[PDB]
Amino acid sequence: ADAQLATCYGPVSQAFVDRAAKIRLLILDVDGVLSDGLIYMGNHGEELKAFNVRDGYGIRCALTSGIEVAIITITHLKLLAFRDLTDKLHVRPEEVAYIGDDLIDWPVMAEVGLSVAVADAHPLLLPRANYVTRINGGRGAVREVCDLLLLAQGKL
Amino acid sequence: ADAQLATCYGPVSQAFVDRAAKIRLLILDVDGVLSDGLIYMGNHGEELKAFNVRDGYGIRCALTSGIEVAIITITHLKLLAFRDLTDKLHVRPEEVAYIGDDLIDWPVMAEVGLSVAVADAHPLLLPRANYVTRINGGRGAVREVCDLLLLAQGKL
Amino acid sequence: ADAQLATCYGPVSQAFVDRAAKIRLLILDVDGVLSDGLIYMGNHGEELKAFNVRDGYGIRCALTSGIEVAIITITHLKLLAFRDLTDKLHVRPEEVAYIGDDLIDWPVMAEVGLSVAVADAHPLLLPRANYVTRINGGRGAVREVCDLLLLAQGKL
Amino acid sequence: ADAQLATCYGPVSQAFVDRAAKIRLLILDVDGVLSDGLIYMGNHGEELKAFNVRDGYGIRCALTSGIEVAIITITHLKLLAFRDLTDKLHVRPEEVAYIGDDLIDWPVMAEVGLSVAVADAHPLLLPRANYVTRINGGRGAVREVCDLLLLAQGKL
Repeated sequence: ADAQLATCYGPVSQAFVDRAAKIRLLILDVDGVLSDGLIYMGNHGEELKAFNVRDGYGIRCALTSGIEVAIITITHLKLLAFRDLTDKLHVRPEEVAYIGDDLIDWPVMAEVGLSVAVADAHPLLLPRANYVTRINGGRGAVREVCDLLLLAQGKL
Repeated sequence: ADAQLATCYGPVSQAFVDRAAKIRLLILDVDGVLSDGLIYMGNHGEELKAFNVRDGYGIRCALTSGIEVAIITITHLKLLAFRDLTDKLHVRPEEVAYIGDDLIDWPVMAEVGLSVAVADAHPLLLPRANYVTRINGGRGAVREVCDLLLLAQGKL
Repeated sequence: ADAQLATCYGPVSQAFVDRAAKIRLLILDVDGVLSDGLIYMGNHGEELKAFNVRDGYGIRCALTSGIEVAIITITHLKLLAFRDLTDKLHVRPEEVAYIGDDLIDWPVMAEVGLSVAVADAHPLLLPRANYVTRINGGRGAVREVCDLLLLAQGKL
Repeated sequence: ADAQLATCYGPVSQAFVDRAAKIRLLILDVDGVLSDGLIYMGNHGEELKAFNVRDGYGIRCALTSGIEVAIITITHLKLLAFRDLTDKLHVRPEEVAYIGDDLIDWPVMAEVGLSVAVADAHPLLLPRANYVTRINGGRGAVREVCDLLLLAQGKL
């Protein structure tokens, strides 16, 4: 049924594997998923964010492996924004994965075939996602999902 | 009496719940509560701080839920500064919450209905606060309090 | 003899207390003691460091409590640099504390009455110091020492 | 045979010691080995990285101890880039050490006498390296290797 398949990130269920093997669009939040969740503001009007290098490679593998990559506000940049893309790309909801970190992402993660919460996501989001990563946001959590998707699709 | 009520952050006492259910003004330090406690100084005269994105949403929920938000030196920006606001807003001390991280905040946290110390606050502050968060400063500790206040007030 | 005295940072020996109660000059490295040990370099020629706000208050308490504060390269800014100050301030070596993080600090920490290694100092430095802090560098380790010195001197 | 030799970083095998005692060229990735793996991008076109101060000293010891230091894209700056240097420096592969953090480094770490993965390297890289550090990238992992190499060569 839905027992454990070993990965280098720890075991996953067959349910998760059957979910990830249908995925063709990966939707990613910025703050708390690709970034540490911090915005580095300065007195001189600066605003910085920190993104992880291992993530950008994970995104490139997925992109060249046939997984589109969208950054909810190169790749393609609430409830309705998700619907505009899936129609614009003609992708079915079962075929979408979503990585978020805040409770304000739940209405979209409720429609996607594979909802993902980063390890240090908002506590109220963790029981809702199909999968909770082992890596924190901005620390390679997106790479973790990217690797698991390619594994589930026999591409890695 | 004052037994445990489960939350997604861990249990809290009924005492804490009875405290948080009266709160209408949340007072927040900057350094070590909304920031990592670090100031990023550069050779070219820059000074930066890092604030957490999950916190800003927690502040917005509280603000739209009827909790004012003040940043001890949009929102409203020692012992006397606290008294000027509470008079200016006509709020009673029992109805104020305070999140700090340093021992130099104790005289104000001693007057408020709900004193809060962040998880990694100064060690000498932790035994004094009504509540110690589970999240570090600049990592979502303010969001933790914001969520607990809305829960205690039946707004979440 | 030299048994344990409880502090809010954990126990210390009477030896440490008898050491800290003679201290009138605290010497502090920058990198890895007041900073996270990181230098934030940018393409546009920037160089940044991150210092902790709880540390600056610890330094101010010590300064107003009668402990001078020197930053080995407001306060007063290898083996010989230490000797120039102690002569210039007429302070005796038994009366000096030193917080470092790297093995290149050992010849000076060998002469001071109270040698201190931060919790995440270079592994080869930890067995050498009179005291190892509980807080990492750039995370309040200097505040920890500052508080312990004032306690040992009955000023806190 | 290949039993444990105590170090201040924890035990290492004699195999590792026999490996490190032949090393004359240390090759280092940037992202995730000397840096936290983060790139700090700002709205105003900035890009920053954070390097560790304890690492730069480790590199200087190695350099003055007879270990060249190369930064795969002062020191000397995929599979073919490695081969160009080893020919240009007339160094034999058994005599090269490589510190990486991502699976895209494995073809080079497969040819070197001492392959090293940082503690928080990509999970798929850890079973491949001759050695896994105890320190994370950008936190002194390069210093750890630098110290172990000098120990293995009787220079420390």
